[PDB]
Amino acid sequence: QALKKYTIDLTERAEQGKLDPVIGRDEEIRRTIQVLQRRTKNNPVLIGEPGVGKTAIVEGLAQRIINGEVPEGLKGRRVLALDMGALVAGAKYRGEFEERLKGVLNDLAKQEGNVILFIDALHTMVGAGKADGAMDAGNMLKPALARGELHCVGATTLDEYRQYIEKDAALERRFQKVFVAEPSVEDTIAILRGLKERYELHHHVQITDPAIVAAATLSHRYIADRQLPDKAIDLIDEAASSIRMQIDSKLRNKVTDAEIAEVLARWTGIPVSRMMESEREKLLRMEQELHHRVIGQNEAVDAVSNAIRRSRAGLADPNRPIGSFLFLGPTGVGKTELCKALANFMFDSDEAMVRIDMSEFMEKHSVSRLVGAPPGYVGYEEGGYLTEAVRRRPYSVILLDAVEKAHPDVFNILLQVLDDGRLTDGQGRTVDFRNTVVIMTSNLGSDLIQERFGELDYAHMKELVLGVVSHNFRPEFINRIDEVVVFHPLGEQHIASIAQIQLKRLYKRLEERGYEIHISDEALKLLSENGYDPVYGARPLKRAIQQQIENPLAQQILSGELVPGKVIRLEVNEDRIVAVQH
Amino acid sequence: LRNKVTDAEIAEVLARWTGIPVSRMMESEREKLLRMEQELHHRVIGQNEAVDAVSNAIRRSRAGLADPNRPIGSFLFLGPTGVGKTE
Ligand SMILES: Nc1ncnc2c1ncn2[C@@H]1O[C@H](COP(=O)(O)OP(=O)(O)OP(O)(O)=S)[C@@H](O)[C@H]1O
Ligand SMILES: Nc1ncnc2c1ncn2[C@@H]1O[C@H](COP(=O)(O)OP(=O)(O)OP(O)(O)=S)[C@@H](O)[C@H]1O
Ligand SMILES: Nc1ncnc2c1ncn2[C@@H]1O[C@H](COP(=O)(O)OP(=O)(O)O)[C@@H](O)[C@H]1O
Repeated sequence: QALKKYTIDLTERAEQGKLDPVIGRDEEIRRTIQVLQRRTKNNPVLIGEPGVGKTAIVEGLAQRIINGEVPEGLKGRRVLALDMGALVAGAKYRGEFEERLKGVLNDLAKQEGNVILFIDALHTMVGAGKADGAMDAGNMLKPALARGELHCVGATTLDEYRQYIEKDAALERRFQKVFVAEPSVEDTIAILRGLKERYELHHHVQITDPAIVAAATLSHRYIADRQLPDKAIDLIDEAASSIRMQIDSKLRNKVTDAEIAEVLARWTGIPVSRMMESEREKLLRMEQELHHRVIGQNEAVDAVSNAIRRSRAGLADPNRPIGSFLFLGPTGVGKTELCKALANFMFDSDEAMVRIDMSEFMEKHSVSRLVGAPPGYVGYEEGGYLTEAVRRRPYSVILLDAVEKAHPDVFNILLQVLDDGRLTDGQGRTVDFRNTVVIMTSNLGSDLIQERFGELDYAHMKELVLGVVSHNFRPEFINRIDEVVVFHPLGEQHIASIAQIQLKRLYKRLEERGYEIHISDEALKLLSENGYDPVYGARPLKRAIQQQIENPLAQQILSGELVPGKVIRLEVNEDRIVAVQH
Repeated sequence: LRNKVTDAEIAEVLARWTGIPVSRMMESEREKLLRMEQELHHRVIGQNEAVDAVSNAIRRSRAGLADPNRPIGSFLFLGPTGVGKTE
């Protein structure tokens, strides 16, 4: 009949057992039954945020009907998953949709109060038969709803509920709101323990139950895209397919929690991966790798090494971010170099990061540049720069440079940030900063540091510059810092080592060009004499390397003088540096 | 345990309807509620003033003596930086 054409019996499928076991949801199914045994407006609607198991509530109710675990008034009923695409499709003629829907309604009256109706996507039922001068499904179902003589069950997302049903109050009051919350962690672990049998029967592999509880735990903590139980189910399924292809292509036979971590790190790259000996010996050689690019300035290397080790070691403060820092020193001591060193350690690249230089924000209102603009105003549909740049890749490094340049009340934003890792952009959603490192640099007591780094300890220098910082900032803000570090002007040996590093990357780029070039150490001594001052550090070394290398060497390369394969000693002139061809 | 419909039944349905706790006090909830001053001091130690104050506020809610035109808690916490206001 017409019920055969447009409806699908879920209860016959659960009678075949071809539906999923549904475990839990007891108050939700009980209130759904309480609404379904009424006199007027029998119709519960499963308002719940997208992917918390709303279809599975009705499927589990169908299974409880088949098992006979319902009250006596529901024993022997039929749940029919109504189809909207079956009804819209065949009707470009006038009245043909209304013909079908009225025939369905007369069949449902004919079934004598035995058919439970399930309508997935109730928001699809709203704009259903919207042809020019045509009733939708609302204008035809709406009689039989509030006489109680239809046993509809809605299932809709809450954002679809606002736009598509709360806009139409008449059909909005015909139903009964059933909030279906995202489950907490422990109950989701229980549900996943229920569903282990299905995936074991599907992929013929086994699952570690610690991997299950780790998938639920890490999914609730780190992934902010989807919602429970959906994200954890997808973790388990994708791990199962990965193990199946590891076996079948070319080891193991189960699904460990390390496989869960590999799935999560493949999905984003938050380094939940366990400390393998390459990674763990890398992490124990933290300061050694930081002094592969940054000579000197030991104490901040120590502090950030400590913070990243406490992050990776499973001792993360789960609400504050990784490290809430503050760098302080005179101009040109490689503060940005240390930040690029962290980026290169973490991501194998300097500019795989976000640097936002706060000298651009010397006015107040650029707060709205990084957090966005409210509803109504100009740049609403774009988001703040900082929030979006986190919202793509949350495991990153957020760098603020020249923090003395901006207005003091930009730093209520970072009060939020360093309190909880939370930030709310102009559209009004939270952005998790629990995988970020915040570094702020200034040159506050640079006169005081250049004056008194000699003949003083590190500690009371930090004390005195902290007093200067309290003269600068707010007591709220500097409480949020994990650790304030102090930089110092470098000796000439540090600048000679930096010149060695610049010669290393120069010879790297000239082997890329294809030239075997060496240097006299006297030329290194002359370059150390040239770009040196205690007041400015190595940016004079930058310009000295720039001029006295990049001008004559590249001038003689383009002069046809430098032949590849020749030994090229960068020896000295009387006042300059000369290359040879030997 | 019942055969009729009472007003506490309506309170149970209305609490399952919106969220607001209008159901009459089961003894686990009420005995948890009396210790509210004690129960806050397992995460906020010290600052007895607003702990007792807010416990008084939520007791004014659940007992039923709230102002039915004004919200329950209308507080202004004031304290130095890091003494557990947010906590
Ligand atoms: N209590 C539960 N017991 C067993 N499986 C569950 C339970 N809750 C959710 N699931 C599973 O979670 C997965 C997704 O739930 P679904 O109901 O299919 O998604 P959904 O509720 O339709 O969400 P939308 O609205 O389609 S985005 C399915 O594989 C369900 O089997
Ligand atoms: N009485 C307390 N009991 C327990 N933890 C406390 C207490 N007072 C402060 N804390 C700690 O305070 C930290 C956060 O305090 P907050 O309330 O955020 O600071 P605050 O009270 O908001 O002050 P400001 O000006 O906003 S920084 C948490 O990490 C708690 O551990
Ligand atoms: N320890 C160091 N290691 C490597 N390069 C350095 C170091 N100190 C200074 N430099 C050079 O000096 C410059 C200092 O950069 P930056 O940290 O931006 O200076 P500032 O201290 O003003 O922030 C860098 O561009 C870099 O080339």
